[PDB]
Amino acid sequence: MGPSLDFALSLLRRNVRQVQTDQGHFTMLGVRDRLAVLPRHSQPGKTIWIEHKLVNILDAVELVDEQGVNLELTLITLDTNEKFRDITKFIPENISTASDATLVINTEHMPSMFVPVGDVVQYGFLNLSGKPTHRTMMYNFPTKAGQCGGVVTSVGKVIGIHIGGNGRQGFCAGLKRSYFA
Ligand SMILES: */C(=C/C(=O)OCC)[C@H](C[C@@H]1CCNC1=O)NC(=O)[C@H](Cc1ccccc1)NC(C)=O
Repeated sequence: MGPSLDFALSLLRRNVRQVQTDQGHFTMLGVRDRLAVLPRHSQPGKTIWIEHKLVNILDAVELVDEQGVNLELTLITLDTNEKFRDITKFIPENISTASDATLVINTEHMPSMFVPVGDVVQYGFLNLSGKPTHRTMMYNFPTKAGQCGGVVTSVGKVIGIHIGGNGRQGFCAGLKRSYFA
């Protein structure tokens, strides 16, 4: 097997989890230790269902920028025996665009699902459900309900979390390493 599939499959096995909140099914990325990230609108409460188990959330932090604006990312600290494989070195120091990217989804409804969203480009401000969110990126792929939380990836780098869409173009919250320091 080749390198790009190896990485995505490995990411799946060790870092990308099937979850459900009161808002339904999402894909969750475990970044390191007990720290994972979910899209903000998933609204994790005190517990979250992670694959086969309800897990207690010790702390949740919804990220905003310096101009108070939403970023559509919640950092969660889990009460779990598991440390996540630390993949913060695969996350760029600053939000980065990419080419021939792949969106990696993992929910009970869409398990181990690979979506070739193609080139990923800067995008900026986005309106999702009359909520405005900064630091955003775009792929011209018609993304779908249930794909939120899905992991935007290319060339062994981890660059975004799917948050939103319109029938023609899908959009992610860009990742940067400082969020997980
Ligand atoms: C992912 C969440 C989901 O399945 O929720 C069920 C409603 C979707 C995926 C996107 C949108 C539709 N097609 C796609 O590929 N995202 C959203 O529903 C997203 C939710 C949201 C709310 C508030 C702030 C940011 C994002 N909203 C939109 C309009 O996409």
